[PDB]
Amino acid sequence: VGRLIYTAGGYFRQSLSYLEAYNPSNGSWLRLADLQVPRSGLAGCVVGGLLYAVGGRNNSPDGNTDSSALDCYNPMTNQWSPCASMSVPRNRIGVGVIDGHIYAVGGSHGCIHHSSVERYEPERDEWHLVAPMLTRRIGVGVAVLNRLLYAVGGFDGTNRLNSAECYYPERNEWRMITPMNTIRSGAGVCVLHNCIYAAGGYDGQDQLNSVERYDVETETWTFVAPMRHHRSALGITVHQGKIYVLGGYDGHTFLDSVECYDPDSDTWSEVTRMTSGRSGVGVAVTMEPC
Ligand SMILES: O=C(O)C[C@H](c1ccc2c(c1)OCCO2)c1ccc2ccc(OCC(=O)NC3CCCCCC3)cc2c1
Repeated sequence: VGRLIYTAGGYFRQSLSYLEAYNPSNGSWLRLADLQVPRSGLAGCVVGGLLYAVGGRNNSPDGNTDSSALDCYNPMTNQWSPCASMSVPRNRIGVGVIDGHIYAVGGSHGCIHHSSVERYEPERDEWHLVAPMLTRRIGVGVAVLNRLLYAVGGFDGTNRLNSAECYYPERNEWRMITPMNTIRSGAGVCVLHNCIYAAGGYDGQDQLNSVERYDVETETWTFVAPMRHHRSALGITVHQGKIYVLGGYDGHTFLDSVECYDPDSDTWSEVTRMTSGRSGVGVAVTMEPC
């Protein structure tokens, strides 16, 4: 009990410093301590009850700087602290957590599209590089299932991608998995039960509302119910057995809508609205603040 969905950063006209937290139990939203540096295209994750904001870019009227930052937020103090920075800036990054360690995957730095991957150790406040992916990927979706790390879709600098790959930590090795049915850049990617879900994204032409899921046992991607809204660069997380998607860009608007997927009924329902429309947010779940 007492866990909240946190949304950090994002983009609307410019990159944003907002930290806001939604309580699915009573519908409430809390505005919390701003990020020190506004960022979009960042990823959020949680280790040991601390919320981490990783990478992104600060888009401002007076410049656009890609971020190597790792900042950590303590709900007990409502304060952000700087952690050790990554080896390179990573805009439109994907992250995943295995066994208390944060993996930062891919992302862009200027015109460079990274294949490189690095691993953070909270107990040592240190980053170290691991094996790079087989494909350069920005706007990549990353999730962890059964202590394996998945990198799904993205953009390699020339083509948007339906391909996907799996990292095996004990061999420090990446291998291709079955590609998705759909090209998706900027999808929301998460894990629910034994499947990796890829929701929305941009296929090169239109923002998508389709959702597909990868069953690790069958190695197949299957479509599930589509979302109510087309969305790319959306926030995504899982909480009490349901997927929550937040925000994104639908082609026309920066969405404020939050939708919830129930796998048992295979339905999406609109559950709340963010305080303002935005895309490119980092999302993660941890205990209530204060
Ligand atoms: O396919 C690609 O080249 C990359 C892909 C993308 C680029 C251009 C697009 C697009 C999607 O579909 C909307 C119209 O053209 C992408 C993927 C992930 C992102 C994550 C965060 C993120 O954070 C800043 C952000 O939200 N930017 C927003 C305005 C500019 C468009 C990008 C989105 C809205 C941005 C991401 C962008």
